[PDB]
Amino acid sequence: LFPCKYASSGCEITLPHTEKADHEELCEFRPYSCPCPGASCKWQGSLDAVMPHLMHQHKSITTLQGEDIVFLATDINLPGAVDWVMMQSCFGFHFMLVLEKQEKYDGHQQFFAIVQLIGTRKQAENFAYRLELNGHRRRLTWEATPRSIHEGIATAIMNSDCLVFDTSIAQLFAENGNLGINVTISMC
Amino acid sequence: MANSVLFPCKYASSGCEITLPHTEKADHEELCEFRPYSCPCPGASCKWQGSLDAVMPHLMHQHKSITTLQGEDIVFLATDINLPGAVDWVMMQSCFGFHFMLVLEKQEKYDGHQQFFAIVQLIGTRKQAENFAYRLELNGHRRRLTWEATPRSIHEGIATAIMNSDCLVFDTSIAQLFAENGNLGINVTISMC
Ligand SMILES: [Cl-]
Ligand SMILES: [Cl-]
Ligand SMILES: [Cl-]
Ligand SMILES: [Zn+2]
Ligand SMILES: [Zn+2]
Ligand SMILES: [Zn+2]
Ligand SMILES: [Zn+2]
Repeated sequence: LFPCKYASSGCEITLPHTEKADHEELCEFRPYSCPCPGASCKWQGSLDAVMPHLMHQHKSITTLQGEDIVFLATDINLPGAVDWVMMQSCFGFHFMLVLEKQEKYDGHQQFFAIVQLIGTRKQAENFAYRLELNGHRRRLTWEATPRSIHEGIATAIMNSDCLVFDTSIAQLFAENGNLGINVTISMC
Repeated sequence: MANSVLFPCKYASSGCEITLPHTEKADHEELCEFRPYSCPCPGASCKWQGSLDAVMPHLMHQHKSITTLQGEDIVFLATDINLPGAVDWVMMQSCFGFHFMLVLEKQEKYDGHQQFFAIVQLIGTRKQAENFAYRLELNGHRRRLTWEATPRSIHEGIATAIMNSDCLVFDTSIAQLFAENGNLGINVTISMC
């Protein structure tokens, strides 16, 4: 038996080595980290402190209001490890929209697009999101339940549990070097 | 009397004996029965060549392990997607008076990275293919991944589109989330457009 990493935050669970990694990802006593990806903010705090932190320390992150929006990522053929981030406001919540370009597999630059709720895991379960890329007679769609920012996105990226494509695919969908991602959030 | 210069059909070497004035050339050729087509089954094993109409018979007689499902909206189950031997899954779909070949391929296109590629091609011409769309959908616990495009024609083939990632492309990790007991169901819907 081993204690959870977040024991010092008030977590009581002791588990064997094999059950430890799964619990801590989903543990409630996990700190809410600055949800903006991926370097180099090291801020942590409570859920109610997240939106003010973004507003005070990440002023260039824009918000669009609506359930049905276009997240237009500019200059997607910019080389290397890039992030695009915006927030979407609907249903009384803010959602973090992230497009990340990273060399997850060696020699293969890929894009990962994912939505997170600024709120709890329990709250996140009432939502669904759709990410849709549109091209000339082409459409690529991903639909899932948004991750709570509590969980982060590193695990979903590693598991490809989000929309995954690459620079090859992106060319079908890009217009003037930009990528329009249709993001629809709905309740279930 | 000087008659005007005649042109042999571009499929003369395949047998076509008709010669024609230049204006009739394109109109005959894109209708000519002697046009050769390679075997559309992936990939390099079969060396058969023949007419468009000889294709589906070739697949029925020489590629008996390929199943044909009937209907515009089907499920293709790719079994044992995790087996190390497993490379290709092929199925035919019959609807709208045509036959469409669904191909799933597992490969390391980038070294060290195993990916699945899925695509549809029409047993027919590009012109015929351009009146269709196809949708591939993977379904899991609160997850859905969808790709929609115009079917490839068999003359163009699918190898080039796969190389370009102009098809459904996904990882072995996410394949697992969509798989049940080692099998991956792909919903395929063909539509007119
Ligand atoms: Cl809709
Ligand atoms: Cl799950
Ligand atoms: Cl439908
Ligand atoms: Zn814990
Ligand atoms: Zn921050
Ligand atoms: Zn001819
Ligand atoms: Zn053959």
